[PDB]
Amino acid sequence: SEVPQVVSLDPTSIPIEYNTPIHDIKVQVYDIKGGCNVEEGLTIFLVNNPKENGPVKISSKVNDKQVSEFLKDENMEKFNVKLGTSKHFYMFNDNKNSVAVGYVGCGSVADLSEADMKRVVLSLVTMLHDNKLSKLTVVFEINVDKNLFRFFLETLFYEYMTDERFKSEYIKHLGVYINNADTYKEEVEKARVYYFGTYYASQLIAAPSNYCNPVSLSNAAVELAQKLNLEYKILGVKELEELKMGAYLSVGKGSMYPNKFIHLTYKSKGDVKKKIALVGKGITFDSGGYNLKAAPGSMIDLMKFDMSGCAAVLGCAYCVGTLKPENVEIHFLSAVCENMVSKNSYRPGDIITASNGKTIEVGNTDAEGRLTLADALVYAEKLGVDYIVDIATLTGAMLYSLGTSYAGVFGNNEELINKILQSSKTSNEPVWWLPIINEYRATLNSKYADINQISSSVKASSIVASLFLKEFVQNTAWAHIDIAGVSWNFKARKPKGFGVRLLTEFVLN
Amino acid sequence: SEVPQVVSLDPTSIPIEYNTPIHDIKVQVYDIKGGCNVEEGLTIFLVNNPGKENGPVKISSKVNDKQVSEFLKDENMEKFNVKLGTSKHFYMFNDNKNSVAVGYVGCGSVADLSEADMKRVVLSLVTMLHDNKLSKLTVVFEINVDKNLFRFFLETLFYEYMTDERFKSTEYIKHLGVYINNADTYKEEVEKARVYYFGTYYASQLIAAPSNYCNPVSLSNAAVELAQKLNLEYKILGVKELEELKMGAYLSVGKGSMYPNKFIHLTYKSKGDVKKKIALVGKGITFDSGGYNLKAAPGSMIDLMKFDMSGCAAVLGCAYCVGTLKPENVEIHFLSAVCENMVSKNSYRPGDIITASNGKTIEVGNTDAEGRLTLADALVYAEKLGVDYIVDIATLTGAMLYSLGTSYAGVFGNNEELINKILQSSKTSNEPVWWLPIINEYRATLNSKYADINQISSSKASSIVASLFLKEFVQNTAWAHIDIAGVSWNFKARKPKGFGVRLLTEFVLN
Amino acid sequence: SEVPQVVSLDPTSIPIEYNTPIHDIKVQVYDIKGGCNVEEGLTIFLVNNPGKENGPVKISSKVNDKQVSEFLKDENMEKFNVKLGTSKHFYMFNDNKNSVAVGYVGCGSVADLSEADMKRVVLSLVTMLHDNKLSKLTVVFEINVDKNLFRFFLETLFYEYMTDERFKSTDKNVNMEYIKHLGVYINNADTYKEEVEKARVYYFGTYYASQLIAAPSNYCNPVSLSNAAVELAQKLNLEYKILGVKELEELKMGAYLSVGKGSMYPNKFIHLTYKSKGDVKKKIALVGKGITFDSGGYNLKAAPGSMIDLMKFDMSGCAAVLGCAYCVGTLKPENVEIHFLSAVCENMVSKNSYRPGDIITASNGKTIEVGNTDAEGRLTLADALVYAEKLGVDYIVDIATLTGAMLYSLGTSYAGVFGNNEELINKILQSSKTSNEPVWWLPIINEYRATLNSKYADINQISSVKASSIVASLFLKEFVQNTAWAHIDIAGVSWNFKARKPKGFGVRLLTEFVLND
Ligand SMILES: CC(C)C[C@@H](C(=O)N[C@H](C(=O)O)c1ccccc1)[C@H](O)C(=O)NO
Ligand SMILES: [Zn+2]
Ligand SMILES: [Zn+2]
Ligand SMILES: [Zn+2]
Ligand SMILES: [Zn+2]
Ligand SMILES: [Zn+2]
Ligand SMILES: [Zn+2]
Repeated sequence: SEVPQVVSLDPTSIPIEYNTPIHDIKVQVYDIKGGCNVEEGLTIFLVNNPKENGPVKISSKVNDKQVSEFLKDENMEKFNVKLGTSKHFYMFNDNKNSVAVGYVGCGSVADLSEADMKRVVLSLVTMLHDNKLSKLTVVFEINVDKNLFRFFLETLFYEYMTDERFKSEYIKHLGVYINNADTYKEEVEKARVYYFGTYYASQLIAAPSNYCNPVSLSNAAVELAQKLNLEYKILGVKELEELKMGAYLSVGKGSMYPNKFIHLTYKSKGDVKKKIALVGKGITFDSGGYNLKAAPGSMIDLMKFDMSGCAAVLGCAYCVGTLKPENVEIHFLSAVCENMVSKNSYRPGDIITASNGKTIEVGNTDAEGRLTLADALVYAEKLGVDYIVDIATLTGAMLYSLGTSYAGVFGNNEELINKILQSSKTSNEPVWWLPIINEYRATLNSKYADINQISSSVKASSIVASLFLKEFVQNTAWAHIDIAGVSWNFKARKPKGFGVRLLTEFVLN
Repeated sequence: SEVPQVVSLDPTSIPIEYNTPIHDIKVQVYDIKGGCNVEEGLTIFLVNNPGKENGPVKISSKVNDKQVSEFLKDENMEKFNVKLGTSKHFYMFNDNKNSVAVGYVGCGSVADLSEADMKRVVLSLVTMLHDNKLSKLTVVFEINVDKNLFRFFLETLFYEYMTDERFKSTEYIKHLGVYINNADTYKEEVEKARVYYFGTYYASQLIAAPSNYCNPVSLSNAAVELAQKLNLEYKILGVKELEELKMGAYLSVGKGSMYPNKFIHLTYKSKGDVKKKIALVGKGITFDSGGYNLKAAPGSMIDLMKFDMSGCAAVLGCAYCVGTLKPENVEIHFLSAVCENMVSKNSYRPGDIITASNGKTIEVGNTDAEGRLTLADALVYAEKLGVDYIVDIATLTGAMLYSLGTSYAGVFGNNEELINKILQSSKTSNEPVWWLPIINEYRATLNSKYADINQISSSKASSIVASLFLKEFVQNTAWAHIDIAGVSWNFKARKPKGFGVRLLTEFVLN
Repeated sequence: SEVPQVVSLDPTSIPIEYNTPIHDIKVQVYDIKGGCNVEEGLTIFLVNNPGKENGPVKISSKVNDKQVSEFLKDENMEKFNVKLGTSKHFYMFNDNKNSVAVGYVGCGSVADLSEADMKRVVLSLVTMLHDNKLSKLTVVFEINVDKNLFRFFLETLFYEYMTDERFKSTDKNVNMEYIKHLGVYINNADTYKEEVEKARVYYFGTYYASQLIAAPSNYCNPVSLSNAAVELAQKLNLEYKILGVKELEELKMGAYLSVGKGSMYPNKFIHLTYKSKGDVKKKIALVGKGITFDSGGYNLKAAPGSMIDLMKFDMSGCAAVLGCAYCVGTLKPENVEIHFLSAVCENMVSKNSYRPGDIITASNGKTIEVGNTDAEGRLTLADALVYAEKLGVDYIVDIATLTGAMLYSLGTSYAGVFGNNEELINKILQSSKTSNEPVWWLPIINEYRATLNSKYADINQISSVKASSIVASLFLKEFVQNTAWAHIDIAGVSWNFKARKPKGFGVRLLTEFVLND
């Protein structure tokens, strides 16, 4: 619980913003039928043109003569609907009050993807960050379903919010005009919850490794559990030794921060008809160990993000703990540690023993995630659960295979895999199914240990890692989500909080 | 048609073996319900034991010989186990008092065998064939296989048994017996397998041929020769017709070569009425040096890059199978933009803007991404034919080794139905393929400042970005792209797989 | 003159846009003391707030419209701040009940705008011009600018506003609509009026240079580049001469000829000349590196970071020289004779290429040991400098994308200048100040000269002292015997990586140099 320090100026906790300006925003949703009022603030129309880079056309009654003249076809024709393009103007309305009116181009395709919507939102966020507004009103002259509408709000809330914890005028009202308004009203408060779960997770990821270490991360986890009335249990070195979790403990041998195993539990006050375990990779810093990240491209300044899985899980815990779904018992697990170089570090070639008795030959100390997850997976299966889903920034190959938008899912069960893809669809956190190819299993056959940590090959590293993990689930439906490529937003230089909404939709639906 | 030379010792054709020792093998299939006869040669029993770890081998099959039956009694066989890949050889005398040889191959613990360890089963069998000067091989199936897997057994047996000695200078069986239950249903698979094998081995021959032998002219010559031995309409476009067709992307790639570009266009048409028109496109880079983006990086594998025409080989390999089996109600076009990517005073340069045959201007960012340039023009041509399906197959991106590896190929496309047909074809051909996404969000990375489009991204999903490129040259036709860069070469055996041939033939047949 | 081809689809000339939409813009400058008329298009105020960091916006120019004046009152305007780069659009009706567009661009709180600051200001202006279909732009200067800062505003505005579509076919922009009129309100307008057409000229010289650079190497080759230059000389009535290979052979330019040996394109030496109608008090030779593509040769650019796709850029010096030729040929300065020189070739990999280790002989007799074929620029420049000095000139200034080390030394904004004469260098610095193309003076360190001592040849091409920009300047110095000479290394500043396009760097610098003596 007490965070060790090297000098007195070393941080002993992660700063967390719980009450964000987003929570102060009153959201009202109206149906476009009946006309739009353009009293105060900034009003943005979401317009497309099914053709490409075509002219903007507003087709919604505006209960204001002055702003209608502005929105006349001849004047709006100036402007085009290219995805992400926007223009906003300041003017006097009938009350000659100063109002701002504009649009965001939504391309030429009727059905907007999650990527398209983000681009729509970022442009919207760009106008909000340069204006001293009181109210933002968005008019939907495009087609979006209930899930995409919620995705819109979530993304708006998340991108609008700015993290100033390590640094030394937000809108107070949000208006929305849409067709089946009464059907969309319920998605508003769900978005507000999903946003913070993601933003909460983001905060942990963005937290530098001197702030976010195994001790402070587990401490932060306990505090969240306490605020939500979740049962919690933190395993220390002595208990981990008694549980024989040698793989997980080996990775952390070289750290000044003691290993901390995070175990939260949500249990429903009804009948329990589904037990789910969520496992997140919690490497507070990945130096690579003795296989130090020194090669051109390793991105070592990166590696505080190696606990993104843990963040997604804790972020998920917030959402579930807030929404309190029925008929479920959920375990939020993370084997948290730090992978460092020391006199005490574990070595390449070392043979270590996991909690299920299997000996593992370490071939690369930078492949630390599968070791911590292995012992985490054994712990999970002993709980007697229906599904085990782990989420991890495991392999960089994901950047070459799937890139920065879609995460990969691996598994031993097609039904479980299918539930994750559906959750990807309704949460709009894109996931693609990748195969666990049994032919590669032999490359993990060690000469001295029961199994290799790695293949001698760089061929199919994400798949080989899934084969490894597969060895630590005996008789349980299990899935593995590799978020190494999608976790960090390189363009915006911040986390995405990837996985929080995905996992929440999985538990709820 | 005439291959240019630098010295008089430069080869002017690819040596091709059409009649292989496999074709000389008389194959007979009998039903197990009648007993197995021995007498001659080597007889191998394929045995498993479902539900035991490495259980004892037990023969299940009446042997029409009293004392090879006594030899095969369980007390004698309990010794031995069915561990996958395990094999033993037996010497004994039959009823007549003559010397016979018998043995077995273990098929593991799983009732339903692999696609991969059927390969190991076959590989184990071939071990028995290489160190032996046998005249007859007999295989008894005491495992259960469906119609597709049996054909696959023969194909793999044929392919692995065969040895390529075309480039060497300074004992094959003549009969194959198969004992299997519902033999009468399986007999139809025998000649289909032999056809599928050679189409694959034919592709293998073209792929294995070094680049001084296999160049744009000689490969195109070989394609013409194939069209003639089959009876397909054929036409080869040289530099002059290609200029008239304005195929600037394809022509740029070959500018630095001593070998003129040759576009291969074979056609199979059924005498029936035609309900499906299909264009099959293969990447045909006879050698990929990388150009001015020279392969000087450590993982470049500059020595194996004769393999960069695997797509073309798969397409031509398919052409053999289709041309022999003569399917109904279908019209097939075999297309390949064949050229060589070299470094020269005449070679295309990084930064260059070139114009494709559909009018789109392209900024070349990397000369080693040459395949998509040739395929783009090949794809424009394909759509001009007015077909229902366009499928290209290519060793396009090295990233496939990192994504799917050396066993599974990746398939991309603009049409889910076509993707599923490729997928089904993967199951029945047993050439494993996995569906990968075309992520439209990465399309913006191909937006060039001066040309219509970039050839490459700056940025890493190179396989996905390359597919995004290709999609731009198919406007309104169902199209799929198979990236076999990772699976084309069998690194362990130091030989090609001829991957894609059987997949494409099963694709057109269904 | 005839460009050789590999296939018939190979381009045989560089496409050049001469009549640009910028030239079609009628520009008027009015005095602010008379008030601003707003009544079409978009009207933009360049605003400041001296001493208030992100301070409030306040318009201070009489607006000859009651409705627009009321809109622009301080009470309405304070909601906005003057943050440098900030911009806003306003919609309103004027007294004649017509809809007009008005806005502002923040010019910060610092009285004196830098060259970097002014560009940022302009960039924000062009954004308002893009994606909007305006017919008129009116710009109001509520800041203080001298004439060459004012001129810099128009040049940069013109340059950034213009979009190059020579190589688009199926993706030309559907919405490219240029304004037809440009209005400017400024104090003491009669003093600034002279800068307008000077800006237009400075703009095109720069854009012409940008066009040559942006043109890919299959379009822009040694032959096609010399041809456009000749066509350029003809349109300006300049004396011109292009040297082919065996004229170069019998001027014995072995270094220059070596670089092009591996190319399918013959070497072409550009020699354009401007002579004043009057008596000549200054003779100047301008020498530009003209490598239409730098592959590196047998020292191939294969290392991570070599940026081989960008190397069609290697003739930026040459382009800067021709862009200057345009400006000089148009403005017709007095008492001056200018030689515009460029030894053009392409550095390629071939059986005919020159090799590392080769000893070659320059036109002044000095033998050179080649240590790196990617150090080709100094070889072509060596012979060009000898040619230049034989012209009997007073100042020789060469401009070249010579060393990537400039990225490590000065970065992407400032070019480096080397020289053998302080008077010339300062003139370069003075022209840099008035052209607003930033240049910094770097030393030629003689102690490093010994690293060029070859065992067999008279001199080494390169060092074995990783201070490469200085070593290269030491090399170049060896081919100038008794003439004031300066060397401007633009390897770091020529290409705009963010905007993914050329800068046309050097044109305004070189022209201001010629104009001010
Ligand atoms: C340049 C294209 C990407 C193709 C190229 C290739 O993949 N080169 C690279 C390499 O071998 O290091 C590489 C591999 C994986 C990921 C990125 C880059 C392959 O040689 C080819 O010629 N394909 O047509
Ligand atoms: Zn690691
Ligand atoms: Zn890690
Ligand atoms: Zn290549
Ligand atoms: Zn290739
Ligand atoms: Zn060079
Ligand atoms: Zn150069």
